[PDB]
Amino acid sequence: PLESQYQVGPLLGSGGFGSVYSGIRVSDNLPVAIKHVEKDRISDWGELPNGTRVPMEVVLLKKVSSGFSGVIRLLDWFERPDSFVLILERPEPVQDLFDFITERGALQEELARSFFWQVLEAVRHCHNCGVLHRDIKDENILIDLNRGELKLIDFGSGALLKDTVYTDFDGTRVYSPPEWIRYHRYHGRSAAVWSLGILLYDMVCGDIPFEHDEEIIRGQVFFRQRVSSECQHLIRWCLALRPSDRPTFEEIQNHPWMQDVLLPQETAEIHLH
Ligand SMILES: Nc1cc(-c2ccc(Cl)c(Cl)c2)[nH]n1
Repeated sequence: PLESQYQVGPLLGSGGFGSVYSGIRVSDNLPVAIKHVEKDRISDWGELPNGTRVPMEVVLLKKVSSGFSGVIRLLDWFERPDSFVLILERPEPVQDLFDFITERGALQEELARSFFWQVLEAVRHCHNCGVLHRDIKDENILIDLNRGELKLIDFGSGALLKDTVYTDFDGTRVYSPPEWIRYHRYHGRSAAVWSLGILLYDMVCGDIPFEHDEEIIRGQVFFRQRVSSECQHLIRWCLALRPSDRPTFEEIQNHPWMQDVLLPQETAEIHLH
């Protein structure tokens, strides 16, 4: 069973998502993260290609967990009487982007460009797999410090991607779009672009732009740090009040600020090593 298959290490973190432990797969010593989610705390349920009742998080992770290293991979899952247990890949050494920005302050634009580009590629992978993350933020991004590779985590607030309106949201409010705040309605892709604007501002300024609902609704972006005109333009574009005024992923990646991105290994060599 699960208890013999894995060696439990220390608790890495806990919160709205549940409890995550460091671990080692006993067969090949592979580093893993063991996430526990109480059944009574799971509101969104779904079903696998076969039809088993599992948390939506398990459905979404299976849909995105293949080849590409931009999303944390689900290695296995187990059902207990009162909880679900998820075995996830664990990079080592690792640091989440929130901790990284807290320690190092506002990121140099070359570093933010590399990081932002990788988040965009990861989000595009999710969308191509029919998955909407809904909680893109610094806390949900892991940095593989040796490889300079970023990984999206916590699909616990996610949903299957659709072209119709979403009327439910349980992600982070300060990353949520004005249409959600005002009307309790949003479309997946344009809401994801808004959160990407919040994230980019956070990378280059060292803090999020808006705290209150009134600020989100006004959508007036003030720069507290020195940020290039091209970067400011891209941020203000992702943060357009009207969802239809926001750039598509293609338009973000073709933006003049996004040109000449460093490869992840070059990024680790210059900024992380
Ligand atoms: N899909 C996921 C992935 C994680 C996760 C959180 C924290 C760590 Cl240190 C790791 Cl390795 C993974 N939580 N939920």
